[PDB]
Amino acid sequence: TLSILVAHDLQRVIGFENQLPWHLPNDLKNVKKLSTGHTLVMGRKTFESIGKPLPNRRNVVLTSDTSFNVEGVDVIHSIEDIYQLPGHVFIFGGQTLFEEMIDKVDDMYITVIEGKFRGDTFFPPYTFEDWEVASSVEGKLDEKNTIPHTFLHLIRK
Ligand SMILES: NC(=O)c1ccc[n+]([C@@H]2O[C@H](COP(=O)([O-])OP(=O)(O)OC[C@H]3O[C@@H](n4cnc5c(N)ncnc54)[C@H](OP(=O)(O)O)[C@@H]3O)[C@@H](O)[C@H]2O)c1
Ligand SMILES: CCc1nc(N)nc(N)c1C#CCc1cc(-c2ccc(C(=O)O)cc2)ccc1OC
Repeated sequence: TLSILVAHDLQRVIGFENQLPWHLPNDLKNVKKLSTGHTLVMGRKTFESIGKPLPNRRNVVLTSDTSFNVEGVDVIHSIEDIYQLPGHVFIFGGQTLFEEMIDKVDDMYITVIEGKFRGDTFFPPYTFEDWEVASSVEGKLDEKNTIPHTFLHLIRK
């Protein structure tokens, strides 16, 4: 299975100055639940913004840099390389990779952040006419999670 995994706001913002614009532990927990034991594929800028591979899953970084060789990270140099990765593969970001892969993936796990943030990077436009809502779950608001958010699982029609 090839999936997108993304959190975006009401205007599809996903980032600002190499960081996530919001702070939502519930979503981090969901990312961990979905991707532990599987594979994350991310562009070079997303990886660098994270800074280190995420524990307990395969980390794959897409880059043109032939010198890239980070411990605990597998490197690929082409989009076509993604299709040779075994198991459940999640396209993890950022804008460039989402743009390159949204027409190719089987399904999408999208956390919709119900707010409008300042952003400089965006998820590409998509239409529910192309995507079935397999599930939609409202996130719980509390002390640590204070922006409304909804977990979607969308499957390509
Ligand atoms: N909210 C979310 O769910 C979410 C998730 C992830 C990231 N983000 C945000 O997204 C932003 C970063 O996105 P971005 O678009 O700037 O960067 P990016 O997609 O993370 O990285 C782009 C880089 O990936 C490499 N790359 C992409 N396509 C390639 C290809 N076909 N062949 C070889 N290399 C390729 C290139 O690396 P080289 O230049 O080294 O060749 C390119 O410069 C950040 O703000 C981050 O916070 C948000
Ligand atoms: C966790 C945010 C997020 N949610 C969803 N649903 N899909 C995504 N693709 C990303 C993402 C991303 C990139 C990113 C992840 C993280 C991050 C932080 C913590 C954990 C974790 O606790 O496991 C995982 C990723 C940090 C910074 C960062 O870019 C700045």
